Order: sequence, then C-alpha cells, then structure tokens
Amino acid sequence: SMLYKELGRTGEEIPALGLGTWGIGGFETPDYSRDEEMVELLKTAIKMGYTHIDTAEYYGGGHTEELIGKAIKDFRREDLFIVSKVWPTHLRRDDLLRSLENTLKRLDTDYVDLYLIHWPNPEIPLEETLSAMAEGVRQGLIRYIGVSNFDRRLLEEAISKSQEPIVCDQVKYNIEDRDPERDGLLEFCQKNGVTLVAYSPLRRTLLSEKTKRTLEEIAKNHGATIYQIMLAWLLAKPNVVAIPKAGRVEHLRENLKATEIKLSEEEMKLLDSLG
Ligand SMILES: NC(=O)c1ccc[n+]([C@@H]2O[C@H](COP(=O)([O-])OP(=O)(O)OC[C@H]3O[C@@H](n4cnc5c(N)ncnc54)[C@H](OP(=O)(O)O)[C@@H]3O)[C@@H](O)[C@H]2O)c1
Repeated sequence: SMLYKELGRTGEEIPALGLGTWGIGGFETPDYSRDEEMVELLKTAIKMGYTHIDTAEYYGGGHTEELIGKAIKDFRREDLFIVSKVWPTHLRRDDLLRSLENTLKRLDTDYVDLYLIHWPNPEIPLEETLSAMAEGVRQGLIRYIGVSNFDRRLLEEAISKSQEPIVCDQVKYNIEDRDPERDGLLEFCQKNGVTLVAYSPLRRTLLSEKTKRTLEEIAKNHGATIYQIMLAWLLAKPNVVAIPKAGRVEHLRENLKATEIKLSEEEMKLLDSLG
C-alpha cells in the first residue's frame, strides 16, 4: 500500500508516489486514438491508491487533463490530490489566470490541489507570476502553490517574492541525476519545509552498467527489481516524494510495492555513492 509524507509544512500528508501523466492522451499534441483505454488505466491506478495525480496544461496539448477529468468522476474529488502546472509562455498575470481557468475546465473541477510554475521564464518577473497564483489561491481555485525546475537560488528568490507558501519544488532526481544534491537544493528543502518532488525517478530506465551492477546486488537481496530499489532509495530521503510514469498495470503494481522496501544504512550509503 501507499507510503504517505507531509507536503511542505502544510500539516497534510500526500501519497509519496504520484501518478505521472506525460504521454497519456498524447505528448506535445492531442492523441484521441486510445481515449477509452487511457481512462480505464487512470481509473485502475486511482483505485489501486494512486490518488496523487501529476499533470500539466502542456500534456497532450490539454488532452491529458481532459482524460484525467473523465477518470476522476468515478471518485470523490476531495479524496484526490491533483497537481497541474502553467507553461512558461503563460506566466504574465492575465495569461496565468486564463491557463488556470482552462485547466479547471478540462479537468472539469472547481479547484486544483497544487499549481506549479512548470519552468521558469527569466523574461517575466517572478513577483508578477506569484501574485497571479496568489489570486487563484484567494479565489479558492488553488489550494497550494509550488514551482518546478527551480534551482536552489531561484527557489530562494521565489520564497522571498511569494505571498503564499511555496510547498514544493518538482525537479529531476534519480540514482544517476544528482543536480539537486550538488546544488544544495535537497538540503535546502529539508531545512526549510519544502517537499522535493523527483520527476524521472527511474531516469526513464536509462542507466549505466556500473549503476546497474550495484542496483542488481541490492535488488537480489530484497527480491526486488532494480527500479523498485531506485524508488525506495528516493522515498528513504526526508522531504522527497517521486512521480514515476507507469503507463501499465504491471509497473503501477511494482512501483507501489517499492514503498514497502526497507533499505539498510549500508545499502543507502552504497546507493548514495553512485553519483
Ligand atoms: N516538472 C517537469 O518538468 C517534469 C518533467 C518530466 C516529467 N515530469 C513528471 O514526471 C513523470 C515521470 O517522468 P518520466 O516519464 O521522465 O520518468 P520515469 O518514471 O523515470 O520513466 C518512465 C518510464 O519508466 C517505465 N517504468 C515505470 N515503472 C517501471 C518499472 N517498475 N519497471 C520498468 N520500467 C518502468 C515506464 O514504462 P511504462 O510507462 O510502459 O510503465 C516509462 O517508460 C511524468 O509523467 C510527469 O508527470 C515532470
């Protein structure tokens, strides 16, 4: 079953595995050809306990949110934690509020639980963007705000310009990609009450031979796959949650079992040393 962790300093616990939705209903453009299959996969994921759903206005050109919108109707809205994101072309005040409105129309819901700046746009003042996001919070359209792909220095800047708390920073983090460690970002999050949300937590399964030999030994000792070990490694870290993409039932099932793996201190030190 699903491991839960506190989001930021909110007093609220969320599933420590999110459901990644990139690819569902298309990538950069809408793909309508598998809509029924995709809605059924989303429903199955949610029923298995994947109630934290990660999406974005860019995903499937808006169509990913539309498919999520159909799938969530089989459940109680308040039981779900839905994350969306505004694309860097839309970070000026009027464009952001329009993006938010359109995201809510596609999801067919009255609010998102978490709304993220998807990527920074250096041309648009952060204070403007964050003030627009606070308008959404004040109106009840957003519960919490956060950011994505912000290094430590830009997260610090956002925190200083934001009326609302920044509850998370969603960045790439996995057994080979250690930019958040080298940047001091993970330490900063852990010391300042910010959740680090690791996307591409399996590195899209593209790993080196050296990494693979270490993971194989640990996996064997736990009767697990190398990917379950990669997830357990992230989830062992304070303030870290992960968003795998699992477009099939086998991977949904496997990744959920990873939340039960208890890595030893020496296993953690060996894994830490692979980057
Ligand atoms: N904020 C951002 O800029 C940003 C950027 C990238 C991604 N994201 C979010 O993070 C999610 C994850 O990103 P990602 O797709 O790059 O990362 P990922 O989870 O590291 O890689 C996904 C790949 O791993 C496979 N997989 C999943 N579980 C597996 C298992 N147990 N065994 C073997 N293979 C497995 C999937 O295959 P199947 O699908 O066939 O199971 C898929 O090909 C995205 O959907 C998105 O929601 C956010």
